Amino acid sequence: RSEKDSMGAIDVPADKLWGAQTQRSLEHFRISTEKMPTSLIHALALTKRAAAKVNEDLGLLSEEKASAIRQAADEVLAGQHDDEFPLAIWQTGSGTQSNMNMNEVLANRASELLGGVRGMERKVHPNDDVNKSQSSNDVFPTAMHVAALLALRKQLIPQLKTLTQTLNEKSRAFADIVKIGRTHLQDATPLTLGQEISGWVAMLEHNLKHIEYSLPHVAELALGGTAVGTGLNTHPEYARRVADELAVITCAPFVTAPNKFEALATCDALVQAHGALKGLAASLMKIANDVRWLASGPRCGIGEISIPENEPGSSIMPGKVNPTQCEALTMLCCQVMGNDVAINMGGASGNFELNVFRPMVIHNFLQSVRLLADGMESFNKHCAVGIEPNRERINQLLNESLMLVTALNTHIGYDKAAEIAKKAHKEGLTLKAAALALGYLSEAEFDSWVRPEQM
Amino acid sequence: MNTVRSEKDSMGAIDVPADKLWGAQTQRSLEHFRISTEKMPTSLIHALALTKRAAAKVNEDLGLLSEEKASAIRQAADEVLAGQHDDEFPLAIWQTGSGTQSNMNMNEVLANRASELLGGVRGMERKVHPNDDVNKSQSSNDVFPTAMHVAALLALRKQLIPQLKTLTQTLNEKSRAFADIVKIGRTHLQDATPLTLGQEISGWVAMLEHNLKHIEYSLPHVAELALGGTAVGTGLNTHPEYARRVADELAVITCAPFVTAPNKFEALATCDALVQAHGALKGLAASLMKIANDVRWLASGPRCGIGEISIPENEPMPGKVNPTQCEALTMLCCQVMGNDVAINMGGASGNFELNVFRPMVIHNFLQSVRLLADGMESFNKHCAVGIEPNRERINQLLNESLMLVTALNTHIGYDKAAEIAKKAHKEGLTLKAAALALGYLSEAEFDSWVRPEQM
Amino acid sequence: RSEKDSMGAIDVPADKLWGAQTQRSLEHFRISTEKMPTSLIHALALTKRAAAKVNEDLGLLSEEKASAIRQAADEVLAGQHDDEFPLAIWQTGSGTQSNMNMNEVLANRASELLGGVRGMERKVHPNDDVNKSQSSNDVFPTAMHVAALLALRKQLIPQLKTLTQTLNEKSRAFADIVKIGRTHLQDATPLTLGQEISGWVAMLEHNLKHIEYSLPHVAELALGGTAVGTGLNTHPEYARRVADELAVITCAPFVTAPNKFEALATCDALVQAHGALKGLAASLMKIANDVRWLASGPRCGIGEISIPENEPGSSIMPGKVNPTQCEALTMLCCQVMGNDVAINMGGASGNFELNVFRPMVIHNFLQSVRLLADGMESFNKHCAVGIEPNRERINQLLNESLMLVTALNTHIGYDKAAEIAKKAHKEGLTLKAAALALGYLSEAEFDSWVRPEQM
Amino acid sequence: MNTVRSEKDSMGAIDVPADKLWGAQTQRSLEHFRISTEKMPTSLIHALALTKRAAAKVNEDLGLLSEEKASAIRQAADEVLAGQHDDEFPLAIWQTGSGTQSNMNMNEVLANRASELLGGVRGMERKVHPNDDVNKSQSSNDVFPTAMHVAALLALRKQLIPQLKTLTQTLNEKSRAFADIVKIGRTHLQDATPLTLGQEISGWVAMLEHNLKHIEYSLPHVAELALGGTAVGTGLNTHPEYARRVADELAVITCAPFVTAPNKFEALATCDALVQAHGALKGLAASLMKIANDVRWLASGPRCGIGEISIPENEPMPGKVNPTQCEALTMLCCQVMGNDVAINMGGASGNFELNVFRPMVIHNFLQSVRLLADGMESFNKHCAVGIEPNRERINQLLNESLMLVTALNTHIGYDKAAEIAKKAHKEGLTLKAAALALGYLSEAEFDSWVRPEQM
Ligand SMILES: O=C(O)c1cc(C(=O)O)c(C(=O)O)cc1C(=O)O
Ligand SMILES: O=C(O)c1cc(C(=O)O)c(C(=O)O)cc1C(=O)O
Ligand SMILES: O=C(O)c1cc(C(=O)O)c(C(=O)O)cc1C(=O)O
Ligand SMILES: O=C(O)c1cc(C(=O)O)c(C(=O)O)cc1C(=O)O
Repeated sequence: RSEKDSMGAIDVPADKLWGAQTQRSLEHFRISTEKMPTSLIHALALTKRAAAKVNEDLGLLSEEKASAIRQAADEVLAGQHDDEFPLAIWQTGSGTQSNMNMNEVLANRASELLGGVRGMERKVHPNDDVNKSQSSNDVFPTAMHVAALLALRKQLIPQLKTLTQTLNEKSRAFADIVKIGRTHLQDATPLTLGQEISGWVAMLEHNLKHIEYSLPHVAELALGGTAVGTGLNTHPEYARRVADELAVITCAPFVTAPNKFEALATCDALVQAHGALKGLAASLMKIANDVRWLASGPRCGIGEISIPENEPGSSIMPGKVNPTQCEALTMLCCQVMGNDVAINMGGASGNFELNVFRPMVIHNFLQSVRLLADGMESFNKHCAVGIEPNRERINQLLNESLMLVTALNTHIGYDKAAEIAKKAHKEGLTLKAAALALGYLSEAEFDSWVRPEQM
Repeated sequence: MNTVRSEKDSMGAIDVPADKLWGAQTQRSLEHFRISTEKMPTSLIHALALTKRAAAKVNEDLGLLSEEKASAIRQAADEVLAGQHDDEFPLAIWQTGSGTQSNMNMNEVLANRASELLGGVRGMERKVHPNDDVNKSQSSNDVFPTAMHVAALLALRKQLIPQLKTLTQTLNEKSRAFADIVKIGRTHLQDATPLTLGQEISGWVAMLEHNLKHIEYSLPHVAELALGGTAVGTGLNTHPEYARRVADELAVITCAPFVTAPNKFEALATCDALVQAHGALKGLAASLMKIANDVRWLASGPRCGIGEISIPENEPMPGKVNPTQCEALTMLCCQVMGNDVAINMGGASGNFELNVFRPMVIHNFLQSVRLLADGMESFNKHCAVGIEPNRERINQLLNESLMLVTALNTHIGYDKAAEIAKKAHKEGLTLKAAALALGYLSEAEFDSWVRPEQM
Repeated sequence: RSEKDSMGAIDVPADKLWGAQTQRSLEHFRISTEKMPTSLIHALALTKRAAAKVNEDLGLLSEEKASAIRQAADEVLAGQHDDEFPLAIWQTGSGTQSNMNMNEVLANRASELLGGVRGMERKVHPNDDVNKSQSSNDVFPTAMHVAALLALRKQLIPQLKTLTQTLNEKSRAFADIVKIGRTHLQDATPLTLGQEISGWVAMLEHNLKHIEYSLPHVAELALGGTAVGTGLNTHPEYARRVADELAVITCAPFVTAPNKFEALATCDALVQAHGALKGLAASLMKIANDVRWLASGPRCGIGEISIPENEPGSSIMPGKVNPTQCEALTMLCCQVMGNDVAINMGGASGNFELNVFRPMVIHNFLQSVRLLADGMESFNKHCAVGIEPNRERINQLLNESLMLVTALNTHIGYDKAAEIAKKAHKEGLTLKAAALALGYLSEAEFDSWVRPEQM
Repeated sequence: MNTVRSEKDSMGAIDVPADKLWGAQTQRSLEHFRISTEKMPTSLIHALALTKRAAAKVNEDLGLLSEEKASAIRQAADEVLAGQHDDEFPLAIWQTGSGTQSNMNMNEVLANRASELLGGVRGMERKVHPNDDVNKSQSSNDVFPTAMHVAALLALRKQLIPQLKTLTQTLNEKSRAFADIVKIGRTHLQDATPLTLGQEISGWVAMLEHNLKHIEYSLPHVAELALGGTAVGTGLNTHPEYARRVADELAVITCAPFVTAPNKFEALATCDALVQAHGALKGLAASLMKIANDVRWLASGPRCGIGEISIPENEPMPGKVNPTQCEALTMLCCQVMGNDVAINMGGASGNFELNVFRPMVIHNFLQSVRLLADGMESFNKHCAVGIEPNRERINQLLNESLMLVTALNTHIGYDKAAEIAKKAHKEGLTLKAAALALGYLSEAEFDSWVRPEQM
């Protein structure tokens, strides 16, 4: 088919709904393989849908066109036009290409929906109709916040709660299992496995509130700011109304940004929101490491806990259960850390009225959310729910450490108690064996004094 | 002073300069960790002293310390706080990851000094003891983390925040003052639709206001103190009311809302509160970077740049005024960005019951606070308060741009307006010149029609 | 179809060539959307091909099977089986899943090629045949280096040279155009546009040698190290031979790693090689920024150069040419910076005999190469080749700056010359206008003294 | 000293402490940039002095400076180098991005001191002048970059490299010593096939050897000096032989292969050489992090960890030996990682003819060199030289593992061997116990067949 724009005409694949501007970009921005993610495409479609409704309400668009555009939008949301967005993330910094991609796809489809044809003889026009009362400048940032807030609310937060609930049950289930504490990787005083796990729980609980604190700023929308933030060429009620419409159809508390200049010139809300995410990544990294070290073995590591074997193993090598879910989680955590740096440089690089590092910022942000959400779900289902204590190993280690000598101090002078600890350590004996051989006490009184369950 | 004093510890005797208040352990660390030049920050030292001062008071209250010994330790700490012993802490940041060595440094200095205060002498025949008295009811494991938060919270509340509010106020005043000044907008570095200088500056204001909220949201997690958790978090070897009492004392003497950490395992095993708080700081750094850049580009020139504004020339090519304050600010913003990565790595590396990357983490965190607070204070007083518009240059730019043709649309139609824009662009003429050459309107009409103030 | 392994049987989609282990992973590692990139799949196929050949040579594999496997491998290289590798990057840290994915696909296809069927009744066995004399431990790292070295040699380096050649021609073409230099964004002494561009050229030339210095370490292969690096269960000549085979079929100087322990336990070669890449990213970022700032305008920026308008523009807004290729390049540069951090954390996180952060490291590495290579190509073709000087603007600015007063010093006292500079600056006049009004000289002698083309 | 001295510059007169050698400009910077506590590194100060010393000699050689004045400046610099004026440089790192203020600091100190050396007095009636004499034939723009490379190259060659070679030698000796000690391998933290301790350590050796080469490859770019490029790189206002001559002088007095930069525009506009050199350093940091971690995990215990090796206990829970040197090393490795990001951001931010992020960049670079050099020196002398194997623990681990069953295959077949492994694993028995319980072999046969030394 032959589609055209100001620069003239250009042939586009007949079976496609996109136009000339999308085709040119497809030839000018052939960089790597990353394209806009589905969540962003949906957010962009939702933004066009709400814009169509409000424009209709203000009498700027005919009902016939308004409804057709919204219908084409719903088809995108339904997953009917995934193959219609071939543009790379590495395009113009404002995301203008992707805005045009949606305008053309929506206009062409909306034409067909009105008994028309796709292309040059279309009834609905991409710029004049679909992009009415908008600008690439304020539409893309809006799409970014819609996608981000929805991903955080719908995917990340629920998965975070679920994982916490599981670990919380585990904490309670193992509340009485006393184990040897470790600081600097060295044997220290005892604590219960339940207490150790409760530490992971509190970490996740704290992260949740931190992530929630970032939502309000992300809920602010640029729509209405127009080209530079002044709102020139828009109805005074447009910005507030469109924010309302979007809130209504997504069930999220979106609001119009109090300052459009800040909304257009920066990616601050995302730079901040992502800070909470890298915070979550550091916490998960620690939890994952504890799990895999505690399950290390089966014979030459710590082996205090056991996790489910998900992958098939060698017949001649029973016991080697690699903590794959832990390896997948730690890897994605490193990724979030890196994504943060990319976002920071982009967020700090805005100039004057517009920050033009947007596609890259949203690409990294959405990926982090995806990684963290799916990562917690997988870790939860394929590992966390199955954490079980190797009670024997736990006790063996507890009764093998010299750390329990403390209980004896209250019943025998610091030096005498420490005296048996020196012998046990030196001779390679256990505290009891050394205590009995040194004749400092009897088995009966020893056992009654060294009460690990009493801290 | 060449004269030494023989001090001793569990490992034996070692020589310490006679004129110094530290002991055996501090001397060993000093000789074992000769790494680089970074030592503990003055703020951290003072926080450690405040912690010991509070621990003493409460130990006295619980009758664990003799009133005389307690008051002595308390008085010695106050001298540290008054800046009388800044030279008594020579340990490098690069020491044991728990900060144990610096805890001992404070214990030894406080003991040797309290001894003298009790009519005693410093050294191995001191009246007050480092471990038995000064470190009573505490652990290196829970003391350092506590000092970290005390220092962090106070620096944020007393240094960072006040400076942020001040810069914000200044920019807000500038915003109101230049509200009527219309200038050319710039998107993608290209000329764009007009906006007032006041509106552009209001964007910086909103950025700073948003940053304040984010910083405020990170405070309650930092206010949580680990004191009471002892070695592994269980609180073994501590009076049940200690944690709460010591946290209350701290709150009282600092006037900061400190509270004991609900979960001590999370407090000892991680630096999560700081990883998250620093996330807000790197956010402020990204915003500051953008503001500083806008300021220097807008003041670039004097003849071959943008030159829309003028900034105070603070140092000794006639009109060549380098934006030095802007250069210091952008440089420190990059530092905060790198500091975030160092903090993230340390935060994600906790193992079991204790995170041993603490000195490095607090070192980077407190540096970022100093950099941001002082940077904003400097930028504000040496640049921000004196920003002035170059009204003539601004107006010259507006009248030379092709972006004002939009005002002609309603009078002569879009087609003729676009023709004028094209002519002016192709022939290197101003909009008025092109309009007149074509004869589409009179100069009087142009002057009455194109009013940039109605953008 | 029903495929099975040690854990039992599992149904796999009939029209697919993968087996049970791939199907289980597909259900256990449902994280995000990133899969192994084509270049890595090819490298893995090439590794299996070379392994099959050598195994045949050493008499470990029958000619019938050896040749069939190599044939199945060539089909993968031919792009016939892209849809056969559905595994996510976020899998087991050693890349075992992906190794099994290739073994199963290759075994199944190799069976069909031998008149057999795919599945349980296959003639060629994934583990026993395709993975003969190998381990997931030494195969994945080998695939990583093959993919990395080939991407650097075949894609990155050629694009780097091409871009340099173009800029080099430009430097030469503009060798005589004198322009105003800028330091701190302020007007400074003059230099030619050719000189400024030659700076970009030297930057690229230096980067090339830096990238070349990293190749030798990347050329070292782990194959032969087997499970822990000892080479247990392998023929002594295996490692060297397979390295040779791989060198032969790829035409790259691959060699067997001198130390297999270093090869297995770390990702050091990549951490180092990537360091050169982030170095290249910082250089490109600077070059891209200079281009877009120099082309800023058309009327209110610098506008010293003009670049090609690739995207269609508004009829009523001629002149607004957004530097899109520059925006795409700067965005991907920020990405490489972030990718480096992720790679660093992964490369630093190895434990004992094996680094298990591999899939994430190679994912980031290959993406950086792709971004940089395609980024330079696009920047070159759609921008660099079209850089043209706006000679008029350049001269206007040159004859408008006060910087030329220096030429007068040699003909008139420092103070007198500076005297006219003060007037020009203060009155807003040009150096000549001020010089003539101040009566310090005549137009003739002025023009003969102020020779900008003589530096 | 309360007494002041009146010094003056183009901006006027200002009071300087009478007891100090600096001047008016240094005093203004001191009062305008009160930011944080970081000042120029001693190494950088000395490099700046070396640069001025060389500039003087060559200026004398070209008859641009009077022999008397030249020798005086030269003698004053030597005092700085001898450490006699460390207190004369109070300027913060956070100053003008070109490092102009610190250049002036050295000019003023050198002038005031050279004056006295000529029988003159310091102050506004000095015999030697800061700008006219000490800064002769130079520019702040080309002097600071030069000082940066002098400092960088010397620190790498005299501090970093020697320490690296020393640690490598030590580890190599340990490798040869423990060559016969067979231990259990670990992949994914799980027990794996055996390897000798010497082989595991040889991996650390090869890592360090590879790092040395990478570091060496980055040196020639750092050896390139910008001196001669002047303000914008053209070399305007300089004797044609200056650049080469001054570079030769520097080379002679330092014995380092310094050479003038072939392209001065690349030298002034970027910090590329340092961005690249630091890339090799972050690589060494990742390797060191892995080695330090291996060491601390391998020494973990004494009863509930791995405990395969023992390290020197350097400071004053009997056998509880914290791996403090390991903790300092890992902490500083995270610092180098963050420093790389700060350096990258500054390196990527050059604008036109000059990069004004220099102080921050050199600050981070020299800190990384200090950290790595001192860290390796400390780790080597306080840990590495004393690493000893716990032969009994090692052997206990081997005999308790299921990984040795492989040796039975050739004698009793794979099926029976796997059965023994399964039995032992399910019932918590050693391989010998399971083998004997089944009656598949005699204890004598087990002892003769399973020889871990033949792994
Ligand atoms: O990226 C573009 O080319 C662009 C697109 C639009 C739009 O979609 O309408 C607008 C606008 O009219 O607001 C402005 C710009 C711009 O350059 O700033
Ligand atoms: O670094 C130390 O050596 C240390 C010191 C103390 C202390 O404060 O005395 C304690 C404690 O009893 O809480 C714990 C440790 C430890 O190693 O975990
Ligand atoms: O990841 C695995 O499950 C794995 C796979 C293989 C293999 O492909 O053969 C081997 C090997 O025999 O070398 C070892 C391991 C391991 O755990 O280290
Ligand atoms: O920072 C400065 O003020 C400065 C100082 C000098 C100098 O060394 O005197 C020069 C020079 O002539 O090379 C350039 C500059 C500049 O602003 O670009």
